[PDB]
Amino acid sequence: GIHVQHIKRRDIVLKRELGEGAFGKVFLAECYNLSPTKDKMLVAVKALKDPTLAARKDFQREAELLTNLQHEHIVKFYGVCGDGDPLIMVFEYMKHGDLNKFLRAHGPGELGLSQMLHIASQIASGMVYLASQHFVHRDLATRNCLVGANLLVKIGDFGDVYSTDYYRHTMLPIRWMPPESIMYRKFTTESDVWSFGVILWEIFTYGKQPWFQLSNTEVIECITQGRVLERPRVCPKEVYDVMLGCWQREPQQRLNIKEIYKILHALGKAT
Ligand SMILES: N#Cc1ccc(-c2cnc3ccc(NCc4ccccc4)nn23)cc1
Ligand SMILES: [Cl-]
Repeated sequence: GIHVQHIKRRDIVLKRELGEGAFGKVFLAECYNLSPTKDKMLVAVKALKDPTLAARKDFQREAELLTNLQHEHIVKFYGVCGDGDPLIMVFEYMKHGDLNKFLRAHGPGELGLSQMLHIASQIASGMVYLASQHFVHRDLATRNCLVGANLLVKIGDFGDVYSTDYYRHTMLPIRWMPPESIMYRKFTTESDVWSFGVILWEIFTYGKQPWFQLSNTEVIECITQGRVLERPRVCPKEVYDVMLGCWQREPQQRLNIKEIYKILHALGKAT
């Protein structure tokens, strides 16, 4: 089966808490004997706090998954740490934090069109990769993207901080979900494409919450009714057309992520 890379606990030097959740705890840390270059490098370390029996089993399958789910625009997974007490995963560190915060902090030094396209294109690139791996994310949103140096952007999936972005039972990011996911919890590459359209809207509104005006009930009604977010002020019409292509009511009518990437990448290269 899949051999997950193991990192010695003693090679991890914890530096600072980045965050906490009901389930996880994330640290910034230095890791020795990892880099091919440097002596030590920065990493992000997630330690599970007193996990269930299923949680343990879940952790191991996720580690095996992440071992090969590897791409320039997917947050880098390095391996698991220690020997289970507790369960620790080690990821690269992305020094500019989550994209939603980043967006809101550069909104009315501002992001120009070329920067917003570069951001969007990188995310679509990661999604092209995910689709090639039959991987359905289910919670694509800028809060789950991270930003590194030079506006490098990568997709993760993080376990609180954005509770408002989920609806009560497990939490669903309804504002990012298409009608068939809300109704049937049918998640596919096509519902991720729908989510990406909303990511585009987030980027071009500097990280505003979709349907901020509406209640969760009203959002369900809204999406089901086939209503869509309006074009953001600084969103070029072709980019909005891409958004609408993501928001086709019938999943098989949606643009595929390869088409979306091809368009956004060209536009970003041209501007
Ligand atoms: N599993 C996992 C995993 C978690 C974080 C990272 C990571 C890597 N660099 C940064 C920088 C900033 C950063 N804030 C987002 C965040 C902070 C606290 C808790 C949850 C999310 N998370 N983060 C990588 C993998
Ligand atoms: Cl330590």
